[PDB]
Amino acid sequence: QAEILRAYARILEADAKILEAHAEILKAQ
Amino acid sequence: QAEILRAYARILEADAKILEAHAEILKAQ
Amino acid sequence: QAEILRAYARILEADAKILEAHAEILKAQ
Amino acid sequence: QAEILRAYARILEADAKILEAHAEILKAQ
Amino acid sequence: QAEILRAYARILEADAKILEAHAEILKAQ
Amino acid sequence: QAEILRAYARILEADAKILEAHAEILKAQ
Amino acid sequence: QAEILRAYARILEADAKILEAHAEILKAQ
Amino acid sequence: QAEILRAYARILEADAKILEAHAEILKAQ
Amino acid sequence: QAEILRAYARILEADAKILEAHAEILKAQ
Amino acid sequence: QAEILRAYARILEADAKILEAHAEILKAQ
Amino acid sequence: QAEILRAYARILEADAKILEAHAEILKAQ
Amino acid sequence: QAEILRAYARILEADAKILEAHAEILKAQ
Amino acid sequence: QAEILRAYARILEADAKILEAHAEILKAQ
Amino acid sequence: QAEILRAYARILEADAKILEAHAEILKAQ
Amino acid sequence: QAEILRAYARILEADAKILEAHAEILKAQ
Amino acid sequence: QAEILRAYARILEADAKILEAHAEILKAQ
Amino acid sequence: QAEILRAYARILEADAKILEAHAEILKAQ
Amino acid sequence: QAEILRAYARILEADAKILEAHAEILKAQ
Amino acid sequence: QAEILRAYARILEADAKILEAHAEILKAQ
Amino acid sequence: QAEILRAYARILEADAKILEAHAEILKAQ
Amino acid sequence: QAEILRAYARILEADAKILEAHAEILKAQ
Amino acid sequence: QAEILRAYARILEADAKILEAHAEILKAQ
Amino acid sequence: QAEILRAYARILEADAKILEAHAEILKAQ
Amino acid sequence: QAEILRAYARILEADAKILEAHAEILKAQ
Amino acid sequence: QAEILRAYARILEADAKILEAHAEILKAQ
Amino acid sequence: QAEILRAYARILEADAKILEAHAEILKAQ
Amino acid sequence: QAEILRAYARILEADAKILEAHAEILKAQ
Amino acid sequence: QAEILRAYARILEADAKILEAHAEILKAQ
Amino acid sequence: QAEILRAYARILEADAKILEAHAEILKAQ
Amino acid sequence: QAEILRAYARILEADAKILEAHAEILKAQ
Amino acid sequence: QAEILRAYARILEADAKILEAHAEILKAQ
Amino acid sequence: QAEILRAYARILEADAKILEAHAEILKAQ
Amino acid sequence: QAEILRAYARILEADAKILEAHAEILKAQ
Amino acid sequence: QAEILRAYARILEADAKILEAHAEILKAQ
Amino acid sequence: QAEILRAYARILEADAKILEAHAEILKAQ
Amino acid sequence: QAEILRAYARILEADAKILEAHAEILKAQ
Amino acid sequence: QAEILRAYARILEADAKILEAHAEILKAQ
Amino acid sequence: QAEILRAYARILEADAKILEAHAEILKAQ
Amino acid sequence: QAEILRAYARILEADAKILEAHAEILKAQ
Amino acid sequence: QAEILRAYARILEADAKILEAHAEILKAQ
Repeated sequence: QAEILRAYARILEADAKILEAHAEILKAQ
Repeated sequence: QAEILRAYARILEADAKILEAHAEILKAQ
Repeated sequence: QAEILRAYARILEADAKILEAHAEILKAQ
Repeated sequence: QAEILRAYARILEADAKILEAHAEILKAQ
Repeated sequence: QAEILRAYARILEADAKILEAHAEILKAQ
Repeated sequence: QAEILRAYARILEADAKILEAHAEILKAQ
Repeated sequence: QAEILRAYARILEADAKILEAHAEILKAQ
Repeated sequence: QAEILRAYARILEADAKILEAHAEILKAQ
Repeated sequence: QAEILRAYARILEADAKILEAHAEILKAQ
Repeated sequence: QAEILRAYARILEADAKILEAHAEILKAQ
Repeated sequence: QAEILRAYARILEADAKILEAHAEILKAQ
Repeated sequence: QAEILRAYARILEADAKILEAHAEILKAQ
Repeated sequence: QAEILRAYARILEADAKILEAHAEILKAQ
Repeated sequence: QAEILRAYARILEADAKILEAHAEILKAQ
Repeated sequence: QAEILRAYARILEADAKILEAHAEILKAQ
Repeated sequence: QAEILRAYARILEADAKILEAHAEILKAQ
Repeated sequence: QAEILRAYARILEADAKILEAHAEILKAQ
Repeated sequence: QAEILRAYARILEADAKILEAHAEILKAQ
Repeated sequence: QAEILRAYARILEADAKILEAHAEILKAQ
Repeated sequence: QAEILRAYARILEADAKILEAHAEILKAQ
Repeated sequence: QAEILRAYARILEADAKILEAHAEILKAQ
Repeated sequence: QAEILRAYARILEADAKILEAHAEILKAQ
Repeated sequence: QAEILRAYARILEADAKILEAHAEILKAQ
Repeated sequence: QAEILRAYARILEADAKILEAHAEILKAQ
Repeated sequence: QAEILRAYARILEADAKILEAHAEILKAQ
Repeated sequence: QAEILRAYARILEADAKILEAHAEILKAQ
Repeated sequence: QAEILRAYARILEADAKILEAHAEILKAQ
Repeated sequence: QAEILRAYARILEADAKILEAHAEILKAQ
Repeated sequence: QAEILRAYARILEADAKILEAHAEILKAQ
Repeated sequence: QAEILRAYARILEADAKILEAHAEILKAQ
Repeated sequence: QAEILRAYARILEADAKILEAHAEILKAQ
Repeated sequence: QAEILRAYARILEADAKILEAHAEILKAQ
Repeated sequence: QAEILRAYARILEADAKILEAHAEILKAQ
Repeated sequence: QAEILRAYARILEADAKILEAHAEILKAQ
Repeated sequence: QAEILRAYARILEADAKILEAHAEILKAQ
Repeated sequence: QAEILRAYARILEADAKILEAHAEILKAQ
Repeated sequence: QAEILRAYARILEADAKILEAHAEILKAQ
Repeated sequence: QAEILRAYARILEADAKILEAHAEILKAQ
Repeated sequence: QAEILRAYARILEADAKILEAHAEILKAQ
Repeated sequence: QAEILRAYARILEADAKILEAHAEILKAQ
């Protein structure tokens, strides 16, 4: 496992912080 | 499990946070 | 279970959050 | 149960939120 | 592993810290 | 490794400290 | 190595202290 | 080396102590 | 060297002691 | 050297004491 | 008489906050 | 008499908020 | 009688804070 | 009776802090 | 009776501090 | 009765300090 | 019973100091 | 019983001093 | 039993002084 | 068993003095 | 001329803020 | 002439804000 | 004349802050 | 003249902070 | 005159600090 | 005058420090 | 007068340090 | 009267040093 | 009276030195 | 009277040195 | 493309926001 | 490009923000 | 560029920030 | 540049910070 | 430069810092 | 300079530190 | 200078230190 | 100077030390 | 001086040492 | 001085030593 399926959320949460910052590099570009 | 089926929500919640950010890179593109 | 049958709502609530965002990527596409 | 019959409302409420967004993806199709 | 898949969360965490800083150089450039 | 894959985080953390300082030189330039 | 890849952090940490001081000379310049 | 690559940190640390002092001479100049 | 490359630190440490004292003659000047 | 480059540190070590005391005679001047 | 009957308004105001909260539990039940 | 009659209006104003909430609880009855 | 009946308002205010929190638990349940 | 019934408000205030914390655990569960 | 019932608030206050901390462990789990 | 039930708060306070530290060990894990 | 249950707090206080240090060793690992 | 359990705190206090020092060897490693 | 378990604290106190020095030998290494 | 274990502390106390002196001659090396 | 008549606007703007508040005191009176 | 006529508009706009509030005081008269 | 009549605006602004607060004391009275 | 009428603004601003706090003493009363 | 009326602004300033604290004693009473 | 009325400000500030501390004793009571 | 009323400030400041410490004894009690 | 009331400040200052230490004995008790 | 009440300060100062040291025997106990 | 109470200050001054050293023989025990 | 035809919709969407604002400036012409 | 034609949307979007601001100046003029 | 045409968006964005600020000055003028 | 045209954005950014500050002076004027 | 045009930003930044500070003096005036 | 124009920023920076301090002297005035 | 214009910054820096000290005397006055 | 203008900084530096100490005689007054 | 104007700094430095001690004589008074 | 003005510093230096000694005998008085 129940944590094993729960652990991918912490993986996939970090995939947002790539992308929501990836707009910011275009924002003041 | 009742948590095992509940834990997929925490998976699927962050799946949205990809996509709403995935528009934001195309927003100020 | 009464919660077991209730728990699928928290699944299915987030199931919309893909799709209402999955148009927003198509919105400013 | 009286809540067991009441619990399906929370299921079927979110069943709409799929579909009313599922036309919004066809809006900017 | 359960930590092995959990360890990449610490890997990808700082990958955002590159990019949000990598806009800040473009900010006052 | 589990530490070997963990060790690159300490590497990649310091890559940010270049860049967030690399804006500060351009900040009061 | 595991230390060999770990040792570059101590190298790269000091690369910040060049640069964050390299703004301070331009600060009261 | 493992010390050979480690020893440059002690070299590069003192390079900061030039520059953070190099602001101080310009500070009360 | 491993000492030969290490020995320049003892040179470069005292190079700071010129400069941090070089502000002090300008301090109470 | 190895002492030859090390001996210059002892030369430059005293060069601070020329200067760090040079302020002191300017201090109560 | 002025504030004494005024005080029951603050009493009766909180009675409204029970009942909608006593209804809000019935909504997502 | 000006405020004494006016104070009951603040009393009866809260009496509405009971009853509509008392019927709002019948909506999700 | 001024504060004595005013005191139950502070009592009854926190009674609402139970129930909406007693509702929020069933929301993400 | 002024403070005696006032004290239960401080008792009942923390009961709300249980339940939303008893809710927040089920959120990221 | 004044402090005797006041003390349970100090008991029950820290009981909230368990549960949000009992939630934060599941967040980065 | 006054201090005897007061002391458990000091016991239960440190019980929270376990768990957030038990949480922080998973963060950099 | 006053100090006897008080002393366990001093025991349990140090148990927090283990774990954050047992976490800090994971941070720069 | 009072000091006999008090002494384990002094035992466990020094156990924290190992681990942060066991982390400090990792930092400049 | 009092001093006998107290004596290990004086043992374990000196165990910290190894390791922080065992780090300090790595710092100027 | 009183000083028999305390004597090792006097042994291990000087063991730290070796290592910092093993560090100090590495400092001005 | 141009600003002098604009100055009375900033006067007369705040002249309403009495009156719209001067009903609010009569509102919950 | 262009702004001078427009300046009275900013006057006469705020002349309404007296009066529409000046009936609101008659609302709870 | 420009600032002299402008100063009454700063006077009359705070005249409102009496009255909107003067209702708030009557609000929870 | 100009500062003298501005001085009462600093006076009359403080008259608000009496009164807006004067409700707060009735708020948790 | 100008400071003499400004002096009461410092006087009445702390008069609020009585009352907002004089509610905080009533807050957790 | 101007200091004499300023003197009560230093008096009346300390009256607050009684009361805001006078709540803290009742806070963790 | 001017010091005589100033002297009670030094009196009344110390009345706080009784009370803010008087909570701290009840804090870890 | 100037020093005679000033002398109690030196009296009352040390009254705090009892109590802030009086917590410290109960702190590690 | 000036020294006679001042003498108790030298009494009461050392009254603290009992108690702050009285924790120290409980500290490393 | 003036010295007679100062004499007890010298008495109680040494009473700390009994106790503050009493921990020291317990410290390295 | 299908996006190439979709992209001009984002172009022409902004073309509306020019003109209504370009006529909004004619409202306060 | 497809982004090249998308880029002018970000150009033309800011053109709207001029004109309403070029109108908002005309409003309070 | 594609960034070159994107670069004027950052130029033209700040051009709007002039004008609304160039309007806000005329508001409180 | 592309940075040359980007550089004027940093120039024109601070021009907005003049004018609202050039407005805020007229607000409390 | 490109720095020459960047340098005026550092000039014009502090020009904003005058005016808001030139406003704050008029606030508490 | 390029430093010559940078030098006035250090001049104009301290000009702001006058005025807020020139403001703070009116606050407690 | 270039130092000549830099030297006035050291002059004008101390001018700020007068005025806040010229305020702190007015604070506890 | 260039030193002649630098010398007045050392003059004016000590002028600050009067005034903050001039406040300290008022604080414990 | 150039020393003549520098010499008054040594005069004015000791002027501060009067006053802070002239405060310290008030503290334990 | 040039010594004539410098000699008063040696006069005024010992003048501080009177006053702190005038304070120190007041401390243990």
